[PDB]
Amino acid sequence: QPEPDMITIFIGTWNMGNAPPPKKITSWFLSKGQGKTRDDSADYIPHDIYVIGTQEDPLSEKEWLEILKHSLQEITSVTFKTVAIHTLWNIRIVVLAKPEHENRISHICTDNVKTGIANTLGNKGAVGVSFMFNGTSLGFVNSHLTSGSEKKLRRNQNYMNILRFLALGDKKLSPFNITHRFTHLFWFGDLNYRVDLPTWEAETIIQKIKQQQYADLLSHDQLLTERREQKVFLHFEEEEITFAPTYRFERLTRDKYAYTKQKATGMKYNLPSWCDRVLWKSYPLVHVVCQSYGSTSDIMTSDHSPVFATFEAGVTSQFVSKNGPGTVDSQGQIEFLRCYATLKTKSQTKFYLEFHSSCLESFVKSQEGENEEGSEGELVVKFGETLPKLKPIISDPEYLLDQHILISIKSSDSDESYGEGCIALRLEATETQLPIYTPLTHHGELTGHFQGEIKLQTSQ
Ligand SMILES: Cc1cc(N2CCNCC2)nc(C)n1
Ligand SMILES: Cc1cc(N2CCNCC2)nc(C)n1
Repeated sequence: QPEPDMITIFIGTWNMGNAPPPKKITSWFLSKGQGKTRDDSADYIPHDIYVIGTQEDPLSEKEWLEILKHSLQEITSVTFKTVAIHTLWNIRIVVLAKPEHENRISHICTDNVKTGIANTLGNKGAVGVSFMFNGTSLGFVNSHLTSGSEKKLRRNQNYMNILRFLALGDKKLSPFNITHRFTHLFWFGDLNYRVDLPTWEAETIIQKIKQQQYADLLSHDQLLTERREQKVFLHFEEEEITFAPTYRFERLTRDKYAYTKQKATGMKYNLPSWCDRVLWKSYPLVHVVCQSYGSTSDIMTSDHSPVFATFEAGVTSQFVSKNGPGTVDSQGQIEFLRCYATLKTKSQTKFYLEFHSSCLESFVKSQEGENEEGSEGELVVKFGETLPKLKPIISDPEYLLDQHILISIKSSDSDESYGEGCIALRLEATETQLPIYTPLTHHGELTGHFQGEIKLQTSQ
């Protein structure tokens, strides 16, 4: 029974509007409706992992699990196993997987973050799940961010609190937040970003939706514009949106957008918006391909339509050699040449690096770099040829070329990370000096760059 090198992952996000679902929700898991939809010929083919995010979910975990498992069984004839379920208030995440994966999935972790203070603490935040799938780490975040067209900045703040404080994945990766801890990270939910057009244009927007002319609406989508200006979700991907706005509908039909201000909305307009989103971030040069991104047309119990996205995701096998795990493989080494970090910091402390990777027995601390002034004001930290030679646990190229090195640049004074990034070992050549590069972030914001050269020695 061979270990897979690809799996498919279903991501669902649905704000249920505090209403029980209708009796049939199979269209969601089949990626049928509007947008980038799944071919009919695939309907019986189960995804490897289904990750369901709900917001305003009125069901118990038991009630929702029963509905999900019965849905998937009807579609696939497979009885899925529950990997994890985690609920904060009415925000929920469920992970289901094919039974054949039960002994491929380990290190299952759940957490939540509550966003806001006093007034704004009580119903918004995020839940998440992480685990290993063979040699691949997977993380999943379902967030319900602050609502309202005039709160895009609050949403961006909610994003940064969630990526800082959600404690998923390997805690030995202490300098790294969730945006670096996983081979593949999927972040979805009712992100609540709106189409920022004047209230007076509501009927014009509705017209555009009826014509399936989304271009002039998406050009005003706050998540697309905030992402373009690097205010949120830096280094994440989103598939092109080709489905109608998923909010705000009159219930029991999809024929009407309910946008006008009401006491029940706090006298706020809800112009048709793409509130419900799926984004991802995978390590460099790992296979990840979005195969669907759309909304259902036939599930109408909520003022939101469910969103689906499916992905091909590259996975690696749990590698065993005669040497590693449990020793090094003398035949393997990673060398860094002519490396320098460029930092946006106004601080003058010395900096050192940490290299973290599953291909190492434990992380490696460098010597301090040499600070110089860059020509445009920047701090440049030069490492020269001073960086430690990394000793991977396995030298086999089939293993080593699939690995990644996380880099943190830390202050000598405070041991606080000023920047985090990631370097793929999927090189064009071994035993060859080759350029490497990663942006550096801290709390998910750009703080600099790391670049230089690598020379990778494998047993071939
Ligand atoms: C909690 C956790 C740990 C972990 N690792 C990788 C295997 N060895 C132990 C450390 N990986 C993930 C995704 N989560
Ligand atoms: C034009 C553009 C590109 C981008 N990328 C691309 C490669 N990795 C993820 C980040 N993100 C945005 C918001 N805009």
